[PDB]
Amino acid sequence: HMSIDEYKSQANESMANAWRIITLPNWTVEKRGTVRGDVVESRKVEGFGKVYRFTGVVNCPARFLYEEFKNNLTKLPEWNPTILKCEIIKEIGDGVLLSYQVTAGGGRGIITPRDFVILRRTALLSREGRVVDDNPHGYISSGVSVQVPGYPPLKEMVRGHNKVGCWYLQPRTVQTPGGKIEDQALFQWLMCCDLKGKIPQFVLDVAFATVMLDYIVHVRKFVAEAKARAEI
Repeated sequence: HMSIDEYKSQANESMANAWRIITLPNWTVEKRGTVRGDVVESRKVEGFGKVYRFTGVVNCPARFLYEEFKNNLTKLPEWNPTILKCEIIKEIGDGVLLSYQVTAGGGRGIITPRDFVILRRTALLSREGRVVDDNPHGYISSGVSVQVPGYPPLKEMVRGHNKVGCWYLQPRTVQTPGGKIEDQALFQWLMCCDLKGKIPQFVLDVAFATVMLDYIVHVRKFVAEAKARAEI
């Protein structure tokens, strides 16, 4: 039964944790994607255990992806087949909200369908991770699992635990092979899921990398559709 100070405090702490972790040095390569520079990396973080990070380029402005992810969270099932449901429980100000989601199982059948109760904070950040009003170095949306009365674990579904995650977007402007000057986004996603298995870290690591690579396909299709329809 948390107060709004307590929710905001946890969201702020979670956002700072995800920003701190996503910008750590010295990651290990788990798996590379099809497209040059797409990668899933891991490392050990004290307090959290093994964290995964995706890094790839998305051919749209960082703002466009920020606004979609931030404002259009309930529409995630519409272009992402892995999200079966997305409901906003409560928006509590300063970019903080509570959400409910049901995720599909991984393509390996290692990660089963599960549901989530997530506390989020979306913000514009500076390069040293301070919240700014404009001219962002990067855009963040952090997630941590919490308990909300009215959203108990279902007997029919595993209640997943997000210990820390985020997606993080950094604007780029590139020169195409044609010589056009075009905005692109460096896209990073942090994942650190408290899985109830005794599954080898061996197999967890492949299953997690696969999920991460599988997601970026759907992000790119969403972007390419959006460019076909002249929206960017």
